[PDB]
Parts: sequence; structure tokens; C-alpha cells
Amino acid sequence: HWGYGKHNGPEHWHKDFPIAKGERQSPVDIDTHTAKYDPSLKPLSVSYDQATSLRILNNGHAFNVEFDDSQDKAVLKGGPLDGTYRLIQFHFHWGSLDGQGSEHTVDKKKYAAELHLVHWNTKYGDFGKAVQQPDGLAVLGIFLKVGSAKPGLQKVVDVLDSIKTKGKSADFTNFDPRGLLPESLDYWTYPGSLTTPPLLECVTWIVLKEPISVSSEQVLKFRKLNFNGEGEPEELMVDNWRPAQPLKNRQIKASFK
Repeated sequence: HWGYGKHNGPEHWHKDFPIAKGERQSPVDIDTHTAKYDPSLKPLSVSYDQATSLRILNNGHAFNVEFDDSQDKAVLKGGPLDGTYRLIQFHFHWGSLDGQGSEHTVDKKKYAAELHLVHWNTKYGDFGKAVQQPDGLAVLGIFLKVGSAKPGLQKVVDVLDSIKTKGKSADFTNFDPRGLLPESLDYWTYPGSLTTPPLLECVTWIVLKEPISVSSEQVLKFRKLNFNGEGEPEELMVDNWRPAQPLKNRQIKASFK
């Protein structure tokens, strides 16, 4: 099945998922000089005060922090969006070394990691229905650089030892995703896709300009995770990023001058 190796990685995905060669694939390189300021874009509204995290999962690709999405508890609105989008999960993509790891790039710069907060449009009732719509999902993307520790990340880091291998989960209640956001909510936005199979072209991307800082020790803990299951040959969970895809007939818009 798909993964990140030489034999199953991103250049192979098109054989099982032909939309991989589609018109609105993600990630992309954000050319800061050609993204245009759009004064019609609104500030983003991130309302995570009542978010209810439940569990963390090693799915064999990354780890997912899952939320209770059975009410409007953690919602994204505004920005480029029409209506209300509910938080369902977050996850990261990261590198083997600090010079790579992000999916989006900024003027070809790769960050050490990238966080995706995934939200689905409430007008479609559930996530599985939402991913079938061109405006079904809104993903908030946040870059990670290595420097000072991010205190709000440490609870995640702490728990990773308990989910080392594919298929392991653990209770992860009471985690506050607000502690993962940068100070500014300035963003770029464009229409794209999920960055893992099935690669569905259902996402409004909102990529924050300001990276968060995490420490080398935090990132190093991500790189101790395993893509394999218990008792199988160890293959470190690193380099679980899809490279930038062709922009095609798309515009990237900036919320800021």
C-alpha cells in the first residue's frame, strides 16, 4: 500500500489514485512575490476554546490528534471561507533532518515540519460527505522551524513513546490546540487537495505566514516514531511529506500586504 519509500512513495501514488496528476493538487510552492494581496479576504476566526480532544493515533503514516466533532465546538470561519468548518483532527509532516519536512514551501524554502489542522464544512453533515465536495474541507497549515521549544507541543511529544508503531493509539484528552498557533494569523490561501491518498480535491488551504518554533529535542522525538507495526523491521517515521505539485490554473492570495 502507499507510503513514503522508494517503491511506494509520492511518485507512485498516481497508479492507485490518478487524481494525483489533477488540476488542484497540494502542496504547492508559495511564491511570495506573485501571491497577491486580496483586501476582500477577512481575518481568520479560529474558535478553539471548547475543543475536545479525545485520542492520539499512529496510523502508520503520521500520528493524528482526534477531536470530538459531534457538535460546533472547535470551528474555523472567516478568512476565505463561507460558513463554518469543524475541527476533526490534526497531524504533522516532518523530515529526517531540519532542512526538510514541510509540504508547502515558501519561495522554495522547506521548513522542518508542517502542522495540518483539518476541518470539515458543516453544511455537508459529516467528514466523509464533505471530502466529496470542492469546498468540503478547510486545512490550516502551520510551519515549524527548529529553535526554542514550543511549550504547547510538549504534551504531544510526551505521549509518542506510547504510540510508537502503526495501529497504536492512546487516550489524549484535554489537549488545547491553541497552544500550537503562532502569534499572527496572516495567511495565504488557495484551492487544493488532501496531501495523502486519496488526494481528493476538496480543500481550501489556509497557510499561515508565521512559523512556530519547536526545539530540536521535540522534533527528534517525532523522528523516533515508526511507520511499521509492532514486532516488524524498524523503519523510522521520517520524511512523511509530499513534495510541491504544479500550481496549474491557480492563484495564491495573501491576507496581508
